[PDB]
Amino acid sequence: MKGFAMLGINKLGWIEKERPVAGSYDAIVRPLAVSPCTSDIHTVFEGALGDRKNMILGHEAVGEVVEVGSEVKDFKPGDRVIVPCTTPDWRSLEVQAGFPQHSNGMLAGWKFSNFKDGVFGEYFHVNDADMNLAILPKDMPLENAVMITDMMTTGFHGAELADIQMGSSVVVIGIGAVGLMGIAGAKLRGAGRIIGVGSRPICVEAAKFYGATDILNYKNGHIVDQVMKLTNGKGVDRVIMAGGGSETLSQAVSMVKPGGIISNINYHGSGDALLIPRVEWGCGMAHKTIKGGLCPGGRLRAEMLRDMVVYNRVDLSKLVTHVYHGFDHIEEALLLMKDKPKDLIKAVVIL
Amino acid sequence: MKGFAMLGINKLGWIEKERPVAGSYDAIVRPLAVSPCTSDIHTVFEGALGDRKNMILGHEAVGEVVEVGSEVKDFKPGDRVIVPCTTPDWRSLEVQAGFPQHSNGMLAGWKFSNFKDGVFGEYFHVNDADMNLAILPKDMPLENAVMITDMMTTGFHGAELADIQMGSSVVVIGIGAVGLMGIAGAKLRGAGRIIGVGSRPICVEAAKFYGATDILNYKNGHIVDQVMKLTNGKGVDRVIMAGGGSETLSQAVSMVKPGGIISNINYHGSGDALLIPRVEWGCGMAHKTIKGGLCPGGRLRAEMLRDMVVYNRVDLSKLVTHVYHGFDHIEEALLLMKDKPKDLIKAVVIL
Amino acid sequence: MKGFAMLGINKLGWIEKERPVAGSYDAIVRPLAVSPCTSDIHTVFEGALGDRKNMILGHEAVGEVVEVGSEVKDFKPGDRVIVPCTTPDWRSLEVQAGFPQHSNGMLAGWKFSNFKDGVFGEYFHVNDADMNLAILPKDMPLENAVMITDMMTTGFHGAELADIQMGSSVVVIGIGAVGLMGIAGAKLRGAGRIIGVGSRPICVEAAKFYGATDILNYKNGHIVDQVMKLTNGKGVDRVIMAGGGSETLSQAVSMVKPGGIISNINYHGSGDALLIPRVEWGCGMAHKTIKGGLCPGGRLRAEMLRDMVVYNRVDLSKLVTHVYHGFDHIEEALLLMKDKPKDLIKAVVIL
Amino acid sequence: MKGFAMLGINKLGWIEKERPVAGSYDAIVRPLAVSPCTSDIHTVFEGALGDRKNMILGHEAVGEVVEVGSEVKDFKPGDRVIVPCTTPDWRSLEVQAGFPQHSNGMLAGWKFSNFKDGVFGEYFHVNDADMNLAILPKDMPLENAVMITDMMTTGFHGAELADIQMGSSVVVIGIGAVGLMGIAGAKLRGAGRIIGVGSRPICVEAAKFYGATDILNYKNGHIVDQVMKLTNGKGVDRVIMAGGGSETLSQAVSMVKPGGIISNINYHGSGDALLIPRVEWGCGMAHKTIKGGLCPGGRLRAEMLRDMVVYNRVDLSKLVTHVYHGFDHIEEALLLMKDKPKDLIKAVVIL
Ligand SMILES: [Zn+2]
Ligand SMILES: [Zn+2]
Ligand SMILES: [Zn+2]
Ligand SMILES: [Zn+2]
Repeated sequence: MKGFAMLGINKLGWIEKERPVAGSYDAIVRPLAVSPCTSDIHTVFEGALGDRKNMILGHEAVGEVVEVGSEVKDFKPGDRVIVPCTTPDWRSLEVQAGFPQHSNGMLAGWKFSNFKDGVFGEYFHVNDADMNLAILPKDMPLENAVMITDMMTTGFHGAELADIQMGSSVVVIGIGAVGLMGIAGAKLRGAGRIIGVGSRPICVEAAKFYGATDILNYKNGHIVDQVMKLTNGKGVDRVIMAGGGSETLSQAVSMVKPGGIISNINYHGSGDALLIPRVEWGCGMAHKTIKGGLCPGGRLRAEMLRDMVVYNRVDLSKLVTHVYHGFDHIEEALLLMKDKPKDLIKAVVIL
Repeated sequence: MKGFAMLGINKLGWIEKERPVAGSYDAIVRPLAVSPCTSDIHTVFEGALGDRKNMILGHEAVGEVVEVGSEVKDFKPGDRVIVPCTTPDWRSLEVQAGFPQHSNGMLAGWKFSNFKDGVFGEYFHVNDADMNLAILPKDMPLENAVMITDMMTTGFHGAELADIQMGSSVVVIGIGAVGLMGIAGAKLRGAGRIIGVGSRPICVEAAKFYGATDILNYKNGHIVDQVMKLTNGKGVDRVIMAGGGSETLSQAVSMVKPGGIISNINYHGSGDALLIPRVEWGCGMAHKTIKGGLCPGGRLRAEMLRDMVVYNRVDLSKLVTHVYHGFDHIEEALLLMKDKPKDLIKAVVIL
Repeated sequence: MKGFAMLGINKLGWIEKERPVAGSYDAIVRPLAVSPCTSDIHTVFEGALGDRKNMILGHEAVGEVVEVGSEVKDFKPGDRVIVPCTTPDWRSLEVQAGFPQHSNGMLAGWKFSNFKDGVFGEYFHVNDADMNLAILPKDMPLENAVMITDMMTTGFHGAELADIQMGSSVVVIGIGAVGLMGIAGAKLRGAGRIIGVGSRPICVEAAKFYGATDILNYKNGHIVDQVMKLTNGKGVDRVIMAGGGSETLSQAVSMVKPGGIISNINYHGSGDALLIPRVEWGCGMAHKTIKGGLCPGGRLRAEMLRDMVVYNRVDLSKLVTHVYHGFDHIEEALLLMKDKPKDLIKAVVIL
Repeated sequence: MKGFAMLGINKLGWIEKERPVAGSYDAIVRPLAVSPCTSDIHTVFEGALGDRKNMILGHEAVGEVVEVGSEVKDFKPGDRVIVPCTTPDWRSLEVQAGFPQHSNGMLAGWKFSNFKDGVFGEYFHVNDADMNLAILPKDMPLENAVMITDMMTTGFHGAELADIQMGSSVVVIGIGAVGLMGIAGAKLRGAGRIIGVGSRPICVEAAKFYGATDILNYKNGHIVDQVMKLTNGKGVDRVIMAGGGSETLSQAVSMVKPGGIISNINYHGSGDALLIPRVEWGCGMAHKTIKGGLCPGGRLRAEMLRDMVVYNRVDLSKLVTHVYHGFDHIEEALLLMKDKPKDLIKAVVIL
């Protein structure tokens, strides 16, 4: 089979690989729709995942089951499925401790284009079909469903880790796809005021559509000062770090109130470390909790988010700015995420 | 001054009383708009909290500060305020334990028409003004603001105790004002499917307006069976008990899944046993947690809920089906809550 | 093979059943030491979970692995292991929801002598060995290790569900083995005052040994009245329901403070008699949370508990008052639990 | 009156200063026993205090009430009391938000020698006596009681913030007084293995007395490596940072397992900021939660910890290595905390 892989650091291209085979509990799936992610860019041009050879990229996809192992019981060839980017090995001690995302290792739950060929191929492998797949609703637009696989679950997890209270004020730093879902998730957790930080026009409009009551640009001064002016020197209850460099941590700590919570859902791929401003962090005693984690995956997570979409709790269509038709457009779409044109949020390739 | 009070069990009437005076940290407020509650009915006609003599009723109001003690710093005569129904004594060990609703005693945080003269008077007393009042926004309709003082805070608390997860299925038993806010709150906590139980046309319409995806009527069969039918025998993740008799506890336990949560915000009492069905409760080992608590109050809660309204997180105008004017309408409006006509949700009397 | 089973309600006796067969991921284990439980009694003589036929009893055992399936990697023949009484199917949505105890059904995580042949046989079956077994320390007495399988995990779970705070006062209703572990558990969570309820001398000295600061005997007045006198009418922060009839729920509600938590780990007999007292429960608004659940199981739990014992965090030897040898004595031991002598806590049968 | 104050950065000495007077809700207390703290050192020599002039030092004390305001009801002249180092203003929004430690400002709950004259004076002031004092048991040694004021509440808070589970492995970095209580607290939260990091012989013995199952010294290799060796490459569930510099944060992140929790109770008074290692932190998605907070204060906290001591849950005497008699020894005891002789843990001055 043919697949769009990473020939090597800073190098991409199509390669020829043998079709993956399913174990007794797995499934081989063919993509119906896929979407490039900021991670595919990190992994290649930033070596976020060290070096890799002939590895098929991509981890956001909806598709059709074409083959299932003999022990698979809830899925059969022909089924249309939503594939969460995170597909944990459910039989590990990390799962027993309540952290499937790190089953068998840190971030190990995230297999596609991590240490397992991704979805940008004619076919791809899904471990434990019954535990990691969800049926795609009959009338659901492919472009929308693809947003569930990573954008929705990650953004929403940002709001969950933030332990938002009804009426809490929230600042979302970064208004790209993930940050936009962080805003929507924050609203669906009862957030009162929601301040989105970003400037890309199409993103600013989407941020407001999802719930942002205020928008701040870095170009108008220090974000912390801006936030303080909007909150009359009180600061905000919660901060969700969805984009930017390591400097956003320092900003989150400075604008968040003592006893507040900072939730990171941004994948930091550059630099040796992130810095916590001592004074603003109350010298480590201001109860400004710092959290951060990979989006939950698996069947239950996918079905629950899917149902939120079916019940119109969120309109995912506003995330899709570009739609291509044809496997041949994968390279074009991915390169779109690399150059980051100003009118882009997410791109979906419909085979 | 005059005040509409509970002369005794099953006895109402206007009485003459001495105008309360403000202590160093208190405020005397004159009502601008009030609303009768089912709690007033339970307390009077059912004596759900013991006997009372000459106690002015009502605990839902918006008003004008007419006097403050010498130590009050954030409120002054002339300010328009939202008065939360729960006004705790913030200097108590229960507060240090994290339960303001019970400062100095069970339910003692809720004073108005409990053990303190209520708001159905020319003037009423508010303890610790700086900690228990919130400013009324200039453009906010008085009827809507009154819904914050109890309905919104209680309904949302029901959704808070329920510890709802993104996509959780929820059943709200009782779709009166409290249940309606329970529904709205459930949606604002990320609920996917929301099943409302009730039949009054006006309430059914409001339930769907707030987020109900399904409506069930007792006349179509046992509620538990219906819920099992809608869910293909799987039950629901959460249940919020907002209205109905004590038997709804049994229904909640029977329809909720193991590991699920039942949240009570229904002021029980009456004269019917609160029974937990043993088999359905897993003999006490099915992790079906049961919670239930008086709504949070105080300035912070009022300001946070108020801000949600300002940011259009919820439209409270749908709760008000009747608006009257003048003190000489408090009685009629209260009797309306007793007769419970099919066309009533909440009534507000604007003075 | 031979096995002591429940022929049917009120009927017990040795029978010749089929020998369990190990699937690719299971293990066949031969018991080295077992212990009868009150649960066996409820199940047989009370049909608390439903009638059964020729079901081998017992769910508390330590044993030797004699056979493992072809896919088992961490255990092999010859290994001595601690078998937790709760062995969940780890590949289920309940597990994905965070409740292994109810994998594939309410209480379905607890298989042995629930709907699967128990440990009172020449050999027994353990589903998914790699996920449900733990190595037995070389120097750990068999009698002590058997206490980890259910008594320790259940008692500690009551303490966990109780959400005890540093200094919290706690009442443990019932000082049988489960309550004793509830007491030890409470101390190990930071409890200050710990009031144990019971009268058997042997249990009384064990309770104090585990941390009880006060012991209440029924013959000195009703338990609620005693606790209220000991606490000057203030009640206690937490209540763990370990033993007794269904009236203990009401007693727990009556002595727990507003905002308190009731933790049930008592497998309840029959009826529904789980009545909640309206007034003491603040009409459902006193924030008196009621929790209750089946003990956690699986490999991780058994290893974590095992390590607590190895590090002397709790001395399990005080739970064993009777030790017998040989399969023959399984019947004698079990009947001992039915008669509930005053000198018994737990009995262990070493094969 | 006389008081041992800070005459200026890196300057100490006795001074004459006005004796405080009690507000209507305050009390004036005369010290019975006091103890110098590492904070007194940072404040005077590290200037993390933002510098001050003629400020009386000390915040750890037990004493006698000699005067109360007209509105004080639960404490009267002659009462012996435990004074928590943290004495918040209980009437504030931060308290309503659940964070007394920061009422009216970040760390504002800590008043003594922060922005209010400390306890090293003939008399000192306590705001809101009824909410901020606890009665000192008649038979409790003054030296032990003083350890409750900060060491115990802080160390225990580290264990509380760590949200420890029964059997969790815990590493405590720093075995000075605070870390010693972090170890005791961890044990009292059900920790299995507890690894203490320190080298001072007197502290190492104390560490083992309170529950340390292992002791690691920096002089034997990278602490993370040493921990991995003990844990066979799996790391630990929890880490409590109780001593050392900002490098402990990096070590904490590296040794804790994904999904683990890092609890900081160490006052960081040097450096521009603390650094989080990007890779070890899973690029911000390893669910390695970071917490850090000032110890709780107030009457409830003090009574609850006090009762734990009364019920022998922890023996505080092992923290007191030096005992002096006489006000004139405060300077000597304080300098002891500066020079840090090897046989020191905590010094108490009994007036
Ligand atoms: Zn992605
Ligand atoms: Zn009301
Ligand atoms: Zn048992
Ligand atoms: Zn100190």
